[PDB]
Amino acid sequence: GSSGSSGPVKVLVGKNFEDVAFDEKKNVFVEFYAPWCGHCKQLAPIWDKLGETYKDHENIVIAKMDSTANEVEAVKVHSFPTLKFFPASADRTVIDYNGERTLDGFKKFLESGGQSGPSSG
Repeated sequence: GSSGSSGPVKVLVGKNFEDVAFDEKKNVFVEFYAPWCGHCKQLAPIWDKLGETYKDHENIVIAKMDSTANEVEAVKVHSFPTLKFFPASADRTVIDYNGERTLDGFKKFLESGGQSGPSSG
């Protein structure tokens, strides 16, 4: 390796967030973290370790966005760390990640294809 640029996890911004995150025929799993939220500070590495796993995938594309630095109406985050799975839908459909929030746990939710059971609200 002489000099590379690509990264493990894509970096979504409030400028082209929906442009990249929300992609048809593509399962993009975004992660709304906080530069202050302690719990998030621990997800930084775990999220980077998972992104590299699906960095060269076909439909699975990991991405991270700073909800504290970027605000979008397409998604309202009132807590962190907050994860949201974007199914391969032309629309701005979003799914709530109710897993274990673990490197290995993520693979389970993804590998499945964003299949979560209807929980009570």
